[PDB]
Amino acid sequence: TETATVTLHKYLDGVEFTAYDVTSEYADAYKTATGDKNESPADAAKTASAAVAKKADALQKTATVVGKQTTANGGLASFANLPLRDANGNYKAYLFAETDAPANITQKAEPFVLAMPIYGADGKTVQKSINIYPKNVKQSDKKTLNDNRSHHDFTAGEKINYSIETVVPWNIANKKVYTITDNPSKGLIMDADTIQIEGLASNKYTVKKNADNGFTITIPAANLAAFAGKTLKTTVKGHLSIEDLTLIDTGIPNKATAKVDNEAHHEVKSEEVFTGGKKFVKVDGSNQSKTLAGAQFQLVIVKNGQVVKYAHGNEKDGYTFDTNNTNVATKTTGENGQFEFAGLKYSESLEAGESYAVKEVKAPTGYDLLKDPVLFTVTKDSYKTVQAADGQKISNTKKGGFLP
Repeated sequence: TETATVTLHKYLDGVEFTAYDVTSEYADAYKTATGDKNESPADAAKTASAAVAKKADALQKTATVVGKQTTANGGLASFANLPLRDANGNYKAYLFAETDAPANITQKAEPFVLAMPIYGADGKTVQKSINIYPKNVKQSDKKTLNDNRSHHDFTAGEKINYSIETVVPWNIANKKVYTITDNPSKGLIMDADTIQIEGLASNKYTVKKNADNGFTITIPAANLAAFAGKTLKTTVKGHLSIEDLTLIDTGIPNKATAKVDNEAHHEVKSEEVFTGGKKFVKVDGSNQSKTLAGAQFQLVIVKNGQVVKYAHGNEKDGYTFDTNNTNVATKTTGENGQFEFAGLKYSESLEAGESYAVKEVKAPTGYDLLKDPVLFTVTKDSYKTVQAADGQKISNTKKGGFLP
């Protein structure tokens, strides 16, 4: 019989709020918050109220609804006679969430948790009627690169992880179609096969690949009933494929646009990814102005001064690495001495103690075959700034003449 009234003030009539019962979840968050401590801390209420608030979306689907009220009379939604206690004298906690609004409303209230009891200004008298002022937040579309590094560099062929987040309006039911159009900048190929959408089975949308190597997701508006006024979470992979060498050491963002019927949302883009390279010149070690033709260099990995891996493929098709010493990515120098490997991730992103190197496997006529591989370093901007003639010199020792 001991109850409290709880009034939410939105700021705007016509906004629905739902009250859910999160007593056990609150309790568990609060037992966590306290631990083996002799008294619960003063701020354990706050800590547990936030921990449960984080799980609002999942709990909206599991937790028992206890009230539902729509704001009227100056933005007031009043939840009356909310019990302070359960049948066994444990104190109730309540999750409040905005669950419907007018179409035009751009700002949604944040879900917040209220555990009973609340005390007045004194800290001693139980409040029998509580007034809450929920904070609003602007939802917005976002595409994000998922890579927990300060440097966003990849070898060609390597998987890149992306997330796409796009808001579903409150009136999604009064709509025909919802489209997510992924447009990757030149160099990045999106892997439509890897698309997943959280809480939305594949039998509820379709996926076409488009000519820019991106894709378009088409979702009938009727299939997104449960996402009204929420954000859709789309994960998808991509990878680099370079058909144009001026893209080496440029930042390549992924991009996506959301559209409800005809009317598009703003475009949004991720952070930029890079691939790298190195340019070389084969020269007489005694006369470096002489470039040498007919050198064959294969791309390897070394650690502890020994060949651990060989490369396979190229900046378009992608590189694999492995202990197989056949069909190795190989280059041949012309008269100008020049060759290059590009589409490689930075040397700093290799595994501990590894380095790239070029092992010679055919020597220019009349020069010695290098006995050991030749280490090199890739970094941001190490391909693009270096003119081919200004490449990393590799020094060959001429074979001498004969005499008795």
